Amino acid sequence: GSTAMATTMEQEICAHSMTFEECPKCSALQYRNGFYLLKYDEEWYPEELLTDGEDDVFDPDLDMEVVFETQ
Ligand SMILES: [Zn+2]
Repeated sequence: GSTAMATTMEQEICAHSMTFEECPKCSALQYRNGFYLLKYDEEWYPEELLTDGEDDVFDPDLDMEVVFETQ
C-alpha cells in the first residue's frame, strides 16, 4: 500500500473505524470500545477504566484498605 506502517492505505481500514496506525487508539487490540464510558451492556466498564476506584465505591467497602478485590 502506501509508505505507512502495516501497509496503511490511509482510507481508515481496520476492524474498528480508524487506520492501522490508529488501531491502538481504536482499542483494536483490546476489542473493547474505548468510547461510551457508561456501557450498560458491559460489566463494570467505568471501574475497569478508572485507575483508582476510591471515588466510585460505596462507603462500607474501601479499596485502599483491602488488598484483595481492589477495583
Ligand atoms: Zn483500528
